[PDB]
Amino acid sequence: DLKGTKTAENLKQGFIGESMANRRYLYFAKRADEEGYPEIAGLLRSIAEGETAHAFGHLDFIRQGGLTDPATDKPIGTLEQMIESAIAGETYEWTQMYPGFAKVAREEGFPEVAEWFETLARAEKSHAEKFQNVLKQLKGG
Amino acid sequence: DLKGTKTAENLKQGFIGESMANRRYLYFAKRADEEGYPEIAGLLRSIAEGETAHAFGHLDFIRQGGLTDPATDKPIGTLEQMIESAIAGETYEWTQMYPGFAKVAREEGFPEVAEWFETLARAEKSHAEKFQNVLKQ
Ligand SMILES: [Fe+3]
Ligand SMILES: [Fe+3]
Ligand SMILES: [Zn+2]
Ligand SMILES: [Zn+2]
Repeated sequence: DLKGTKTAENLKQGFIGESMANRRYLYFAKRADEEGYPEIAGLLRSIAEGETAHAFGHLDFIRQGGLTDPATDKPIGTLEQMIESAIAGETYEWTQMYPGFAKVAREEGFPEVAEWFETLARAEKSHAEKFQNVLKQLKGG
Repeated sequence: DLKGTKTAENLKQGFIGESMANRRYLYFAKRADEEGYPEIAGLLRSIAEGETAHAFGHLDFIRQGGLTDPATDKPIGTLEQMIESAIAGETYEWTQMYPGFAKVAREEGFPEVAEWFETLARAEKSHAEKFQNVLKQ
């Protein structure tokens, strides 16, 4: 059983890092695209595919071990549970996280960032609603 | 400049969350694919694109606000700096992180997971080497 072990925690941290790596490399690739470095952009994109394989591998061990979603601490064994995890995360983001981030940004004098956080808050609310509709489809039959 | 502000930290946390969301939704989509729910799989994939836009937006503000890479705490203003950040992260992973994870996995009685971490350790080393070769240019 992996529950409660350090390995369980390391699988979680491993997933976080790999997720960030893929986003970072694809972001970097756009800069290489812009400047005319197709070889470098291509490498970034290919290595990014590697980080995807790594992240999914971590999730397989987590799922197969009965561990929870690194992002929501919710089970992800079944498709229904996966959707429920998506809903939980999106709900936290639009009801508390992004609104809180936006408030702090305004308070610190960064209205541009605040507006970005507010845009995202509304976006995650829409995502949550979309996922809830999917859950009703699955559980409804 | 955003240095030293709470907003700086929030941008970092937002980036991490959005990064995880994209990986999670694409992973979930594979299950929907397998079970025969193309519309649900498609929606997950489309929402995942939304999370990509969010993550990149966070990085834009981080880069423009004079902040560092959420994963390595290194500057990412120029392409050169971006590659250097990739190298730093990969180096941390193959020299310390994954080997350490593997040792602990073996000690706790998880040889299969340990082998996985060892596979990744070798992979990250290879990644670091490829990036370093690109650093000249
Ligand atoms: Fe990796
Ligand atoms: Fe998002
Ligand atoms: Zn979302
Ligand atoms: Zn790598």
